[PDB]
Amino acid sequence: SVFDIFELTGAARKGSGRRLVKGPDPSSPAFRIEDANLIPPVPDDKFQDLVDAVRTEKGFLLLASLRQMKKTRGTLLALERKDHSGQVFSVVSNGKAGTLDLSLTVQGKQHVVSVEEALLATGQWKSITLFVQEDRAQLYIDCEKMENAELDVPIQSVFTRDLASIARLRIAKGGVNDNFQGVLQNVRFVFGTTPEDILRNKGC
Amino acid sequence: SVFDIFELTGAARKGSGRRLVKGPDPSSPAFRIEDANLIPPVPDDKFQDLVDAVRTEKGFLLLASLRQMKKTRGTLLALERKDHSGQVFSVVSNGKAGTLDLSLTVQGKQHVVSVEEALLATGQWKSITLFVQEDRAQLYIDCEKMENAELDVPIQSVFTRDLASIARLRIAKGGVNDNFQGVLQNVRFVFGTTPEDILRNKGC
Repeated sequence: SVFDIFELTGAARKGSGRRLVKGPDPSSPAFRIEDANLIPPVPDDKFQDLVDAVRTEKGFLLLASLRQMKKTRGTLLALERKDHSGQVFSVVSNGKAGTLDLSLTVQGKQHVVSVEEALLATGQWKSITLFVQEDRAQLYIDCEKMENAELDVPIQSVFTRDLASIARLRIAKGGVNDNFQGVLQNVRFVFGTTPEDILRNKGC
Repeated sequence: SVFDIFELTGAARKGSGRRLVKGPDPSSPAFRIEDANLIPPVPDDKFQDLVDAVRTEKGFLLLASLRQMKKTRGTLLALERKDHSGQVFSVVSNGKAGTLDLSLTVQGKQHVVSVEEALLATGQWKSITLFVQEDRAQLYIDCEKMENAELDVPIQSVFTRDLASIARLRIAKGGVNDNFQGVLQNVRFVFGTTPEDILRNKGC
């Protein structure tokens, strides 16, 4: 029902890619990224559960609290091929374009869509609620007007049955100079819940 | 019933005397001390509650997980006079003597007792359970033989009705070069519970 990515990676391990810091959630640890390459990937079996949940729902709700350096491109999370030939999926807070970029690669074909009006790199804590279902993307920043975008392919087409055997979930690690610069907290995949239910318990 | 000192001080505040790190308790934050002087004292009202609990019980059970530099003297916690003329109470892991020193000052008269056979400064995580009642002190390190010591005065005689108005609870801050050097976690005063109940749920 709820997959906190940092928890899964076991992210809290002494000084391996990040510094444990303060977050807007007094009850959870926040990580200031230092070397995303060192933050361990989500374990295969623990990733396999996410895959199935996504496949059951034909989508997911992703929540995240972030504090990102201005005008930078930071990968929130990505699915990288075990062979290292690239990524099959990624979510990037693009501070250069003022967007949240969603990339999906379906056997060679990579498709990228930008959710416009998404300034998440304003050096302060921001919280996002991204709802994805089939080929539809809905984004809510804090308590603001929702932004929408269409995927050229259904999200589940990326989350194949065997995905965990050929790819792994990484957090804060990008492709071309896209590692996340800043602080991340409660990056979680929530299932069996629509976006309204969530914003309903943030001042709105 | 339970007073976690770091929580009370609001100890978790961005980089004010300590670095948030890993502890043997996966569910709680551990603090590596950097400048105890900057770790805020326990708020008066929140301290007033501790005082009354101690006064009701005529003692307390103190628990603590610590990782202390070898052969150093580190104050785990202390009650310092608001006027700055000294301490009225202190608990010191004395790595030089291999003891846990308990100091109590009752109007000028300072009394110090050492709980012998207490090597807590062996550079590794150690956990302590100190039970104090009236003038009796009992210490249990991890799951080891208990050590005992007698106080020249009842513990409640230090915890007067008005103590919170003339003194404040500090953590990791000592008197004569006694700041704690290392990492501290779950330093808590537990009430309405005897020591056995505690060790009963650590492998012993």
